[PDB]
Amino acid sequence: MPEESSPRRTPQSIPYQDLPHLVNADGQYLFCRYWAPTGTPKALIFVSHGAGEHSGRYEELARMLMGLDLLVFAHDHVGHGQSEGERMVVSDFHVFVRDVLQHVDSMQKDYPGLPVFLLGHSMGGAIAILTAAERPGHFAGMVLISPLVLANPESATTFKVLAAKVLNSVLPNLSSGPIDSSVLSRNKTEVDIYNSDPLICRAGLKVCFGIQLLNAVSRVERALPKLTVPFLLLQGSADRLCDSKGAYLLMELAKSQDKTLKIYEGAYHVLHKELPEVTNSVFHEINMWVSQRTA
Ligand SMILES: O=C1CO[C@@H]2CCN(C(=O)N3CCC(Cc4ccc(C(F)(F)F)cc4)CC3)C[C@H]2N1
Ligand code: NA
Ligand code: NA
Repeated sequence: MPEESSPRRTPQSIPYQDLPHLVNADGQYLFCRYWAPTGTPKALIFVSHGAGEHSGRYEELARMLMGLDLLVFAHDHVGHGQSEGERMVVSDFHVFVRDVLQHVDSMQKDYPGLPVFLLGHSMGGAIAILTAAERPGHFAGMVLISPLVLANPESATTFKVLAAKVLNSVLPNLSSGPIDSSVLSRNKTEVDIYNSDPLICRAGLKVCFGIQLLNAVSRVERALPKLTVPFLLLQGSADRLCDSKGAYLLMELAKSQDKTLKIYEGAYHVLHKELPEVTNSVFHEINMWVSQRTA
């Protein structure tokens, strides 16, 4: 008699049968998270995390959103957190978009007739933009926290040179240096928390992944005249990872009739984990913006 093979486990050795999950189009398990209110939800909202991190870092934001009667849902992108895949590797950037759409489609089957919002930070913001641009008119709104629209000019040069070296030769292990944690936030405790989380990948960015981030930036630029979804864009003026010029470009080139930008003077990249004055404002602004569009 044939027997079933050992249960599929996360990269941290936890069986997926003991966790909320989804199998993507490539047969890879994605770890999922849900924060549902006690009553009938007013709307659904997918949270899209950034490069190297994972969905567990959105606990406080998600609880605030759930407190507004929204059903919040997320998954760790392939190659991240508790999902399967080689760490920080993606065959094509569109895999992330495809997987967000599968999860949104699955949730809309269980909760039909509800409006659906997107919330994305950094690389997750580029994913949210590309997701909304692929389905014009489908999403009720998008909340972008320091989205990857334009990379820091020095880093864009570094990866364009590295991409040209691997495009011309075979160098599978080539990587840049790691993301300097000190530029993430002026809140030193949040920098320390980022440096202590075992689910965060703090290795140098592989050049193949850098190529997909260059693809994301190029695709976001081409998508902006197709973008009509309502959005709230939050950006720090001293962001060394996602250049603030990208936020101004998004405000200018998107076709959206409902677009708002809030600049946080002197703030770094991770606005929802910045100094308390900034973080409290970020939570308040997202609460007001989503409340106004779910009433
Ligand atoms: O809470 C956190 C923890 O710290 C995280 C660092 C990486 N973040 C990102 O998603 N990125 C995206 C990639 C950026 C670096 C980069 C590299 C290459 C390119 C390009 F030139 F190749 F396109 C673009 C940006 C840094 C910010 C998300 C951040 N959020
Ligand atoms: Na399949
Ligand atoms: Na419903």
